[PDB]
Amino acid sequence: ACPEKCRCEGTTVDCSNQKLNKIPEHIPQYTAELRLNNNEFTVLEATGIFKKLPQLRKINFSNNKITDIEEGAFEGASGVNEILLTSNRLENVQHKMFKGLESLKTLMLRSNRITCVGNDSFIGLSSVRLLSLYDNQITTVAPGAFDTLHSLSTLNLLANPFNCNCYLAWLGEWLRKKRIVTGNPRCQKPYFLKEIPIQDVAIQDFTCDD
Ligand SMILES: *[C@@H]1O[C@H](CO)[C@@H](O)[C@H](O)[C@H]1NC(C)=O
Repeated sequence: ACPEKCRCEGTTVDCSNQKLNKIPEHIPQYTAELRLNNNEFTVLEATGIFKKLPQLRKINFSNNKITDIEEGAFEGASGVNEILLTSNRLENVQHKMFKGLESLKTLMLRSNRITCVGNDSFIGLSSVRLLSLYDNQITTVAPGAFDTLHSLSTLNLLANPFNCNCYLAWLGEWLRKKRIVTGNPRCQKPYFLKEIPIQDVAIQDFTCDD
């Protein structure tokens, strides 16, 4: 039976535009797509309702105002292929956020507020083949931040204020060596390299200034 604020058409449970804080009460066991987008979520809490939703393959959190995800917001979600977090307020990532997503193939993180990627912001997501970081606020990327992601084929870096200082030298190399679609991200600082693709800059000009 359909949860109160939602709409249940086939195997999709739609809980769009409902001014919602918390995931609705009795999500039917059969469900395959849970839509939570366009609500007002602030923080995703540890839930374990995903433990008994073995059919769920997609979850939509687009267009909320999520600042944090607690470890185990996704406990037992071994089935899901894609979670959409596009348009939210995440300020960074930690693998802890995604404990439980054993099969995740798609992670949309587009249009959040992530200021940097960590040497293990994405540890353990060995199955994702598309990760979008488009339109965030990323300044650098620690070395090997991506080495973990063995399945990765499309990584959208575009629309971030990359600082091409000595700290981002390595990303240049990585980009030109890993045959992986990125869109061709461009340097935003320092002034003399603005709007030049990262991968293009000579090893000599990455020079964080003393
Ligand atoms: C990145 O390298 C390892 C691998 O995850 C990690 O333990 C370490 O904290 C990171 N390096 C530094 C210097 O923070």
